[PDB]
Amino acid sequence: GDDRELAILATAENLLEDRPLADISVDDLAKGAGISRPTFYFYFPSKEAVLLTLLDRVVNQADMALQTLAENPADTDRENMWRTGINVFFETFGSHKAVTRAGQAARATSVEVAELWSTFMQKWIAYTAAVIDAERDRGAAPRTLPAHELATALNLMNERTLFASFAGEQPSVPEARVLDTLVHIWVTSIYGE
Amino acid sequence: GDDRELAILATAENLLEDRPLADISVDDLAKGAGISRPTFYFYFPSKEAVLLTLLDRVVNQADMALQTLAENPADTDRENMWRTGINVFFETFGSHKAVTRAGQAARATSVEVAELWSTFMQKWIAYTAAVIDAERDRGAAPRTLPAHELATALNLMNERTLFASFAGEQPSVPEARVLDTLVHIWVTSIYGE
Ligand SMILES: O=C(NCC1CCN(c2ncccn2)CC1)N1CCCC1
Ligand SMILES: O=C(NCC1CCN(c2ncccn2)CC1)N1CCCC1
Ligand SMILES: O=C(NCC1CCN(c2ncccn2)CC1)N1CCCC1
Ligand SMILES: O=C(NCC1CCN(c2ncccn2)CC1)N1CCCC1
Repeated sequence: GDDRELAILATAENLLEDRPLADISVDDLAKGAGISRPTFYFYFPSKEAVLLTLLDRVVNQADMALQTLAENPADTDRENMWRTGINVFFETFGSHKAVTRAGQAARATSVEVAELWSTFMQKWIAYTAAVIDAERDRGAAPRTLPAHELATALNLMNERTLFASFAGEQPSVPEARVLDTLVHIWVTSIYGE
Repeated sequence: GDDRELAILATAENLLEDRPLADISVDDLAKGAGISRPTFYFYFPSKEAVLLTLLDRVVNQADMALQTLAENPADTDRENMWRTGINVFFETFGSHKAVTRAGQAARATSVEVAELWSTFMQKWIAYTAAVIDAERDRGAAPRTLPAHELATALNLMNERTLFASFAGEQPSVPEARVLDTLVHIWVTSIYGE
């Protein structure tokens, strides 16, 4: 039941390693899932809905992880606390690079994908800003830029820079160096006078 | 001569204010330029080549401006020196937002557009890194991250954050606040211990 649904999702993620969604047909997905074409259409309306489900699954995994961390602070210094959050993305999206690439390709023209991403970004930006504001209130960080603006730019930086790293874009920070690079810019800009 | 070429480019930029390149036909461009379809094909091979030319023109304008600044340093403090460079983008791409939007949409699937962007980003990243290295050598900045990695992340941040601002994306830093936001993150991360 969910078995055929899971098989379809698995096939799509496997195929997305090799080519883009426009070179993948519903028939390829059904065939990889061991089902016929009209059976496919009972679980999904289109190959784009399959991508949307993969993306929704990845983004919810990252969001649940961050929600765990937020409830269970590490006992370590500030620099390590920001690193542990950024590492959620580095690990979760970094474990699903083909899905990430296809999501980015899609939101060029898909309103559902853009909106899904936006909702989550708003949430994590707000959380980031709430932390920065808490740090200023406790006297740990200086009141420099408006926290929400700062949190928007640092979150967008991470989106773009992790994407380029995972893609191996030229230019890009090597994947082995991207987390230390991001952490340095977050700590200096949040705590720096 | 260049007159009909200039008219075609002008028509394409005007139309790109209203819809994407996929809703624009060669016939629309010719008609707006006052020429026939086969006459269009004498100046350009396709509507995509017209976009590529607009993009090449915008990116060369920004690059020539930065080359002017690099040759003619302002007499002001460090913070203002970085602001003057970032402002080149804010002004040049910000004066051509529809072309910028269409360029971003395109590089989702166009190798020529991706490569053109990449070449220039490499150049400005290298320049940024050379400055950071000069600042460390003169004892004005601390030796923290490798300069080239730092310069890659800060340049990618600007690309993504200015794009979102100019687009009015949700989330995005308002256009009136984006330059001060970027400058703060560049100065703290370059000069911050
Ligand atoms: O790296 C990021 N964001 C990092 C932030 C860091 C702070 N934060 C968080 N920290 C501790 C617990 C829960 N949340 C929210 C996530 N992004 C890449 C794709 C878009 C966002
Ligand atoms: O590039 C990004 N984020 C932006 C894209 C947006 C499209 N898309 C997506 N995914 C889930 C839900 C909705 N949209 C894949 C992510 N990252 C690189 C690694 C960290 C996140
Ligand atoms: O805002 C940026 N980059 C800013 C840098 C700042 C330093 N710099 C420069 N400074 C003084 C003179 C010449 N060059 C090179 C450009 N970007 C947005 C799109 C991609 C790059
Ligand atoms: O988003 C960006 N940059 C990236 C895109 C890349 C596609 N594209 C482009 N343009 C010229 C030459 C090649 N590609 C338009 C720019 N910016 C926002 C304002 C500052 C630059």
